[PDB]
Amino acid sequence: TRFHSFSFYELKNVTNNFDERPISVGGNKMGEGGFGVVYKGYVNNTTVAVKKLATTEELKQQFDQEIKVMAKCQHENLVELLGFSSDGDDLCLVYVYMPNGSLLDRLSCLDGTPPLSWHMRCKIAQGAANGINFLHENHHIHRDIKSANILLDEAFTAKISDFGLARASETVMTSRIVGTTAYMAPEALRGEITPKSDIYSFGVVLLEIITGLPAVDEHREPQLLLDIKEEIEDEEKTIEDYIDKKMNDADSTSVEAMYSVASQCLHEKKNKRPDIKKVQQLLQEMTA
Ligand SMILES: Cn1cc(NC(=O)c2cnn3ccc(N4CCNCC4)nc23)c(C(N)=O)n1
Repeated sequence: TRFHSFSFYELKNVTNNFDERPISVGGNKMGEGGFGVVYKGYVNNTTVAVKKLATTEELKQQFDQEIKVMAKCQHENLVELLGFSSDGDDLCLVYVYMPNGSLLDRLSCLDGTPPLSWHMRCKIAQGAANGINFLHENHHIHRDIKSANILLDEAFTAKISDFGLARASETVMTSRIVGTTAYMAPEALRGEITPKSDIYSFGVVLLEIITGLPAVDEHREPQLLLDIKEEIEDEEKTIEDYIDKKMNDADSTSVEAMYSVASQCLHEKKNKRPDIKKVQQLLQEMTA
């Protein structure tokens, strides 16, 4: 699969010269981080997301890795790359716009958006697991599974994004440790590169979905969301004490069933964790 070659100046024009202001005030910046900034634009009679990236040589390796992975990977639970740009000063990746933004923003109700229902959340959890399943089936390790890298389309379908740090398989080691600390598996923090780390990170995402709490909060106890698994196991608290209060359709059974999947995902011994196909099965059984 191949993609259109966009002109830098077409992208610069449709994104109002890559404006840093939010959409409400009258700007174009949508999200920042992800080794680049995502801006809003309207090209070829449609709304698009333009990622401007942004060591300069390692940044283009992340640009080339994302196109390589997208040429090879087309799925309904992955973001859709429409084209790219190299001719300008900066590097750009053009995607199909995901109107509902990131799961992180939707879980925090950024800008006053209504809280996601449990029904919506089960659908997102299932969809996200289908996207990771597709990557693992095609021998790709994401390396940065987190709620800020799961996007939501017009119908709240989960779309996995950011494949710049992706790795093939088709256990490796590296001196360049990359990812988001609060989501990373112990071995991933040590340099190991394995698809088992993606499962651990997906367990943190399932806890964010259940609780609505961010993976890391400086002004909180525990500051790291993954530590609640121990509070529940060493029966001081229970999962009901952590369920997101911003839901009226969350029954205890299905929540506990999602938590069970998260608990299994968050096993510290990488070999004890389930593979993605099992995570996928258990999430399907939860609804059904
Ligand atoms: C409403 N709306 C649409 C958005 N962003 C998008 O529609 C979007 C489309 N493809 N894609 C690929 C990656 C990406 N980001 C990677 C880094 N983490 C943030 C997401 N965002 C997008 C956003 C956003 N916050 O990026 N908000």
